[PDB]
Amino acid sequence: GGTTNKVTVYYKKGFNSPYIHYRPAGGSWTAAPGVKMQDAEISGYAKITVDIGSASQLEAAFNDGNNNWDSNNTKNYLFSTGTSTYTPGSNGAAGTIRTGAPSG
Repeated sequence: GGTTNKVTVYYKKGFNSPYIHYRPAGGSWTAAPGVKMQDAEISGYAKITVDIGSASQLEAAFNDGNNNWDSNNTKNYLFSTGTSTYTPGSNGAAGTIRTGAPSG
């Protein structure tokens, strides 16, 4: 079903110009690379919105665009509509997403 929802994910930059690739509940894989993280509204942050007028979960991946992919522990993660935050992490955090509107 689903009408027309959207998934907002905030990514913490970063590198230089990394690209993100996501798709609807295992449906179609947008033109790789998906889309270039859209800067947020904070300062130095990134944000992207994906519609899912039928999908309740969408997967997104992170790649520098140079054979530098950063899936997770298999392929990717499942994200739902609302507010989410994508963080690659450096410490003992291998690809993690935190729900809730981020603030700095």
